[PDB]
Amino acid sequence: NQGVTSAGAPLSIRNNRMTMGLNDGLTLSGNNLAIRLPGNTGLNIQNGGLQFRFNTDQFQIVNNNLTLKTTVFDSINSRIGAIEQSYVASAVTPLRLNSSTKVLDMLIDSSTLEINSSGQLTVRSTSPNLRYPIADVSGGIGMSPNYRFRQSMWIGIVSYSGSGLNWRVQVNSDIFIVDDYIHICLPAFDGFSIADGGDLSLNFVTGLLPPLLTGDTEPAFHNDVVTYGAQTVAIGLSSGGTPQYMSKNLWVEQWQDGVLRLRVEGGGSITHSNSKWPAMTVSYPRSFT
Amino acid sequence: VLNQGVTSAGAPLSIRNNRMTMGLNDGLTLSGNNLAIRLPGNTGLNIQNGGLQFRFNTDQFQIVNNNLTLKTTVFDSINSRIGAIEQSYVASAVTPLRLNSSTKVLDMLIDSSTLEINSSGQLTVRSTSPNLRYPIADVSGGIGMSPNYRFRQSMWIGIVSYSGSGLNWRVQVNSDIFIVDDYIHICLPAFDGFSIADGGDLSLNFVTGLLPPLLTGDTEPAFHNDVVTYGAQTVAIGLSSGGTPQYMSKNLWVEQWQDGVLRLRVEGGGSITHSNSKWPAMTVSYPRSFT
Amino acid sequence: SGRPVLNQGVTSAGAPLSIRNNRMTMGLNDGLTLSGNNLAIRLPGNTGLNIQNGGLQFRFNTDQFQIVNNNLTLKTTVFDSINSRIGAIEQSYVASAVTPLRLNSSTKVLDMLIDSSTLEINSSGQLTVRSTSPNLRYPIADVSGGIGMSPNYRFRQSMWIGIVSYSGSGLNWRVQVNSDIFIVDDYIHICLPAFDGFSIADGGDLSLNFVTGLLPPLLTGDTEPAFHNDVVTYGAQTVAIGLSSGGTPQYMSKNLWVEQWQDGVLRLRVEGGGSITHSNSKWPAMTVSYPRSFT
Ligand SMILES: CC(=O)N[C@H]1[C@H]([C@H](O)[C@H](O)CO)O[C@@](OC[C@H]2O[C@@H](O[C@H]3[C@H](O)[C@@H](O)[C@H](O)O[C@@H]3CO)[C@H](O)[C@@H](O)[C@H]2O)(C(=O)O)C[C@@H]1O
Ligand SMILES: CC(=O)N[C@H]1[C@H]([C@H](O)[C@H](O)CO)O[C@@](OC[C@H]2O[C@@H](O[C@H]3[C@H](O)[C@@H](O)[C@H](O)O[C@@H]3CO)[C@H](O)[C@@H](O)[C@H]2O)(C(=O)O)C[C@@H]1O
Ligand SMILES: CC(=O)N[C@H]1[C@H]([C@H](O)[C@H](O)CO)O[C@@](O)(C(=O)O)C[C@@H]1O
Repeated sequence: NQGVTSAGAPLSIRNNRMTMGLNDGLTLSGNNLAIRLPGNTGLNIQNGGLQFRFNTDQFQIVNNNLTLKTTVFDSINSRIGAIEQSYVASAVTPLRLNSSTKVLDMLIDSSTLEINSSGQLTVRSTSPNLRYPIADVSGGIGMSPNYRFRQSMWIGIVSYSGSGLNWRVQVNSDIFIVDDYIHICLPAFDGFSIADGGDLSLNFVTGLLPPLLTGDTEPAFHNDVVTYGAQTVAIGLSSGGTPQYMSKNLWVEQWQDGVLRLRVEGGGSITHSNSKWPAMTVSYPRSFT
Repeated sequence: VLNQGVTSAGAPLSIRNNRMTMGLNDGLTLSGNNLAIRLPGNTGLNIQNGGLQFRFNTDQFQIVNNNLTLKTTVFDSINSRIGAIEQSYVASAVTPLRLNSSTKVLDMLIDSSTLEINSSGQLTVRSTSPNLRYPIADVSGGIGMSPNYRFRQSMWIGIVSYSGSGLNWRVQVNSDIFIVDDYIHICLPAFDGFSIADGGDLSLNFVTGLLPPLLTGDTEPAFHNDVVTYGAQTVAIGLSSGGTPQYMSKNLWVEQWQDGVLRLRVEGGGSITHSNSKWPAMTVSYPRSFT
Repeated sequence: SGRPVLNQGVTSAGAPLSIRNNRMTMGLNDGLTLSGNNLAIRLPGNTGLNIQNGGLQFRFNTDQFQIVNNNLTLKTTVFDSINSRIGAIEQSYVASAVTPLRLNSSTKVLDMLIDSSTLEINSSGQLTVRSTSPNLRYPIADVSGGIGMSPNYRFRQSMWIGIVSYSGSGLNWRVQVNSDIFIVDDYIHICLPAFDGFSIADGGDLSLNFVTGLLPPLLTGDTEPAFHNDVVTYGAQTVAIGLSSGGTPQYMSKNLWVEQWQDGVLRLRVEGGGSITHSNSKWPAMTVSYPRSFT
């Protein structure tokens, strides 16, 4: 009576002695009841009770809720802003970016453009299209030396004919071709009687020195009839005595089938049986393709 | 003799009618006969390993000095994905390249006058034509020498006039004209004229009579209006009083061109009295003015 | 029971229970406390722990955290604003380039490699072809922007002032002449004026000494024929020469041609045409032409 004879859990009595039942998590510390916190799991008895512990840089409490400090992601939100601000996502032709290989390259026309051995871009050097007499003269565009000067020779027959007089003669003659003119340089020669008027004929069908050809003696006026290069020449006329020199008019009259005709006329005449012709050069513009 | 023992108690203990009971707030509860800590729900707390513990995802968190902390591996992915981009990526383009740091679009600046993007999208040079100057010209597809420069033919139908020591007279003639490279050639026919002086000038009047497309200017010499002694040659002219002509060797040359009139000098070589002259054919040549 | 004192009620307790002066009390460490008259858990401050929903619970931001198998775990929606921004760059981005394109992995700059002898960057920042002057060999040349024919090849005038010499069978003598020289295309023209000389023979040589007398920009070598020093019969023509001994001249026709050029002396042949005795010659003006050598 007035004593204590029974007790409600977690108190219990045995033989006048009271003890207390504890689950895990409650324990004895010195003489006192305490919360038991095995290990280090962020819980601790500190500042007068039970508290939770968290790295101060990574976490914080807001209205007593565990929260993440925003300064956690700063290094990430920066390293990505440092890109979104400027980077290449697409490329326009001639550029092409393979979104998968992360590889960019360029579309060049191989015909016009190429890459240096030094990895540079440069224009394909193309040989220019040239028509004779324009040609590659030692590296550059120039003038074919062959157009400017070509030397040959003619060994052939010169035929005179004028109102019923006829004779031939063999001559040896230099030929020069220079730009658009040809020059036949006839030596002096002897022949027979000439008429007041007549034709002198150079037969190029035979006798030109290779690689020259009969067609190479065709005038630019082809086979028209002309009075081209009209000049005055002097011819010794005689009957075996001292020749008398007669002035005569000579010109290029017409070219036909590789035979060039020169007219020889004017000056009045004289009975004679032999003629002493001088050297005469004959020039005319030459045919081309 | 007696001992009644415990007769009173302090909180959280109390005693009523011989029975002692213990008061509990929230968070403290009876498990069986044992006092226990109450953990409602699943908030991360738990009774384990002998007592109260906190439970955390062991890949995302760890305990350092008994403080909750993020594992660095939690970020490992992020740091390598970003690093794999950092080490090599395009941030800026320099001309002719251009980066639009907004639309993330890269292209290229070109000069369309010389360069173009072809049909298939490649980069071709603009196939053009070389700047040529007459007499150089496009000869059927290539850079060549213009045919009109190499040979052009025309005609002159007009008056040659003679003048010398009071003698004056005119003759109508027609002549082929050949222009070849930088020279002109006028091909005069033999003709009949009148008395001549020892010295005198024969004049060709190109002011009219040239046949299209030739014009008077086309007969100007490269030495223009200068006085010269060009192409000096020897010509034989027949002098007569109506009888058999005597042929005098005279000296002829191109003297001067003036306002579309070409003047030739005819001089030297002796003289007789006469009233009629017989001129041979003469071809007159000189270098041509060019623009 | 012969036990002096018979205990009734509770006469002893164990820790954390204690009796003092017949009262019983319970010792409490930090973390356990009284609220009203009840045993209670003390949670100083705000560390995320709280008594609520009937007992002890932990509190976390419901956006950033969640519980799984009763474990604190990171929500996914907290990393999603990052895995997207990144996934959005991983798709389309340049990691490397091929020439003429070149990327500096350090400066993160993309440039273009160009050969500057063929390509330029105009004043607009455009890639354009450098207008290159092509290889031209005289007489082909730059004629006001175009590929044309050099005016100096088409025509040049100058002058020779020097000595003409006659030689033939003991006969010999010289004269000073002033002559024009015209160079047209591949020909040279020497326009000799009329001069007076002395005794000529049936055949002989007229020599023009070009070693001096040429007016700049001309040089002795510019008078070398295309056929160099060959002996030729070039441009043979007929000239009339007045011969006399004081009184009335007789005009003799002779044959002249260019025969040979050698060491700056052009030699003309003069022969043919019959002969008379005489001490004076009147030469006409005579023009002389031949193809000119070239480089
Ligand atoms: C988070 C933490 O520190 N957890 C420890 C825990 C708690 O402090 C108590 O459980 C709360 O009542 O104690 C543990 O050790 C119990 C023994 O501690 C011994 O000394 C310890 C002391 O408890 C620690 O706080 C201190 O940091 O280190 C000391 C080392 O001497 C006492 O001497 C002994 O009587 C016991 O009470 C436990 O298991 O409960 C260990 C936890 O790490
Ligand atoms: C994290 C967790 O399990 N939380 C539960 C919670 C805790 O286990 C206790 O608070 C620890 O003391 O208990 C809850 O259930 C209350 C009843 O539990 C009964 O014992 C259970 C116990 O819940 C389990 O944890 C244990 O493993 O099994 C025991 C046997 O059933 C008690 O016997 C009863 O008196 C109550 O305490 C609670 O709501 O508090 C359930 C929580 O989810
Ligand atoms: C997280 C939280 O709410 N903690 C509070 C607790 C609880 O109210 C009781 O301890 C539960 O019984 O304790 C205080 O009274 C205290 O010691 O100052 C206030 C403190 O802020």
